[PDB]
Amino acid sequence: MIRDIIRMGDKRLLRVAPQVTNLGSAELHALVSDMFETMGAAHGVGLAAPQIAVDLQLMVFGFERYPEAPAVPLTALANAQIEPLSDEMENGWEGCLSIPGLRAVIPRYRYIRYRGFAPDGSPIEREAEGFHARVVQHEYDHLVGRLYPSRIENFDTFGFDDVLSYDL
Amino acid sequence: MIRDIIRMGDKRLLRVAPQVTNLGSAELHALVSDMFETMGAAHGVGLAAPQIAVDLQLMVFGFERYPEAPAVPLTALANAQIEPLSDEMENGWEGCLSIPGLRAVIPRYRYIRYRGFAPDGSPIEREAEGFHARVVQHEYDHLVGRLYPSRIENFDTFGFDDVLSYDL
Ligand SMILES: O=C(O)c1cc2sccc2[nH]1
Ligand SMILES: O=C(O)c1cc2sccc2[nH]1
Ligand code: NA
Ligand code: NA
Repeated sequence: MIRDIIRMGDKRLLRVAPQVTNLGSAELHALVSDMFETMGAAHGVGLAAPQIAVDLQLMVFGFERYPEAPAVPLTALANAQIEPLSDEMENGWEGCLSIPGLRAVIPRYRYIRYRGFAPDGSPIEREAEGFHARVVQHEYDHLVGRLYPSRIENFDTFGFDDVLSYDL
Repeated sequence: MIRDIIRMGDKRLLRVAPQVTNLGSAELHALVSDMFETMGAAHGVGLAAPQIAVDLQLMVFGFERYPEAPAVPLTALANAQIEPLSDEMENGWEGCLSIPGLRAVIPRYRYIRYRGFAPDGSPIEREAEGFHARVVQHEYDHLVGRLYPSRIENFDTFGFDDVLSYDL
């Protein structure tokens, strides 16, 4: 079932989400399923549960839009926790299904570890770098009430997608 | 003649505009006329020349949309210069025809003087306060390559117009 993606300005994107406590359940598998399918219909590369107004520490991401980017595995991750593996920052283009039509260059950690659980309950623990890492940090921000504009350093790079010609 | 309003991301909104040097001319009266009419068709309260891709220190503003706001006189102002008359800041909702659908709360000086010229060449010099002042500061920012997002302090207040329920 495709869910409506709520848009920036909705207070429900600004909340700190509680943990998932129904790992391995049918209610969670169905919700995850709705997320992949919502993500897929909107052509997303990641989608966090608060963007479909579900107050939970859950995100889906991955794909084989962002045309220059390498493959990221299709992943559903509950209770994500993130640690930087280096202090190196890297600038890159982000957009967001809750902020349609726009994008900006955003600094993120180049190198992270993230941990949490698959919907079935098995542990997930990975080192990620570059675009993979950026996606996870971006979706993690939603789980703590944060959107990408408040991370923009260079406002010359923020603009509509069809108009932007800033050269990174 | 209504002109296309160019959208955030166009590099032409990011330039420092040179002065108008054709005060009292027919070329300027016609351009001003195009601005009022462009402003009017888009339901603006102010429009700066760089938003129709004209690289000049010129803006029009005023009206008898922003439904709670008091009347501001219809004004065409060339070579605007602005001085704060007090250090008092005041927060208020802004939007922008180059950033359609969005708005944010933005701090501005409560009390300003602005000077420059009418299109006919006569001097204009006024003290302005509140909404009047905010409009002029906002349009002045365009003339130096600046848009309102880079002035947002509280990102919880930035969002789409039809969705926002932040209570100022
Ligand atoms: O969640 C999203 O919509 C999103 C995350 C990232 S990272 C680069 C683009 C992009 N879009
Ligand atoms: O130039 C504009 O579109 C504009 C200036 C201001 S001040 C409050 C709204 C608003 N809109
Ligand atoms: Na918040
Ligand atoms: Na600029």
